[PDB]
Amino acid sequence: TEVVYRRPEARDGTRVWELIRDTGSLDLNSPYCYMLLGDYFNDTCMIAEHEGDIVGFISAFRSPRNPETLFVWQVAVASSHRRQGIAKAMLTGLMNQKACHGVRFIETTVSPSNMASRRLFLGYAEEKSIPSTVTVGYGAEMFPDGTTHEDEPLFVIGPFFN
Amino acid sequence: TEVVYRRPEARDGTRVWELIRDTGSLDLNSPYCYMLLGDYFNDTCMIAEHEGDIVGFISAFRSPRNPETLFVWQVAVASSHRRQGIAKAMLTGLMNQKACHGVRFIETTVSPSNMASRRLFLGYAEEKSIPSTVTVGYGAEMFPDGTTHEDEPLFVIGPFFN
Ligand code: NA
Ligand code: NA
Repeated sequence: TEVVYRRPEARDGTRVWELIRDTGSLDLNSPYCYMLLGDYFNDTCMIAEHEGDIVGFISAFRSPRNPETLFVWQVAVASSHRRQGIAKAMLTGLMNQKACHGVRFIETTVSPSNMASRRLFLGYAEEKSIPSTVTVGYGAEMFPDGTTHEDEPLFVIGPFFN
Repeated sequence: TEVVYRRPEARDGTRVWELIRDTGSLDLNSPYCYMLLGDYFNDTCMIAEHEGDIVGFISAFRSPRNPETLFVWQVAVASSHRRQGIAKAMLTGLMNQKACHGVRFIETTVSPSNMASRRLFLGYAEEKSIPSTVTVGYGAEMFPDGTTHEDEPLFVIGPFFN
């Protein structure tokens, strides 16, 4: 049976946090963070559902200083649903949303070992004939001593319209 | 010597995360989250510094659906600097920022056991003669099973201008 796509709600916050946590690899925010996103940012976020389980999430916001830029924060797809095109469908759903009107750039950061995200963003640009630019973003050394976190290179997609 | 107040930067992200973590009580987001706030949201955030240490932080954003409302996310003051008026000075600094122009409401959520925040927001409204309204916000049951998190009642301050 099919995968369903919708805007999240504050009450999804806990299941979103579970998804992110079960991924193992991703930077995990507080459950409250996911509720706020469900509440205040849900016009520019996306959930994927299959047989009533959350199997995908994208969080994004429009940059407050430069609202023509959408920043994509997290992309998560459950293990059990890899390689079925879900990340690509979320991102495409998201850019179709009415709250993405007037956006001319996508901006995001992709960790070295996140190869799905690298593929998603480069492929999105390539399939739509939009420029993509990759530069130094945040360095590993900006992260706290206890952990060992990777670099977060910056990806800018565009200009385009909408 | 005095406490200094400024907008944060992406490179403060790690020290902000340390402050939040050392507080013990607060919902801790990922270091990356604090960097994004330093980067994309810093016009509506605030740092407090004393003898080059971070001793206070406020995070906020303008609601994307209702940009006349500022939502205040986290308020943190280091243990060692309680009861010296820092939270009040941050919040007052923040509302003076040029990116708070045209704001007519403050909205936030305060946990039951966070008595400093309760005092800050109720006192801010009372000192400025602005209405304050308190209602049910997020319930404890919306949080994940493993933890035991409290309610987050909603505080709305206003209308006012600016
Ligand atoms: Na354009
Ligand atoms: Na007003």
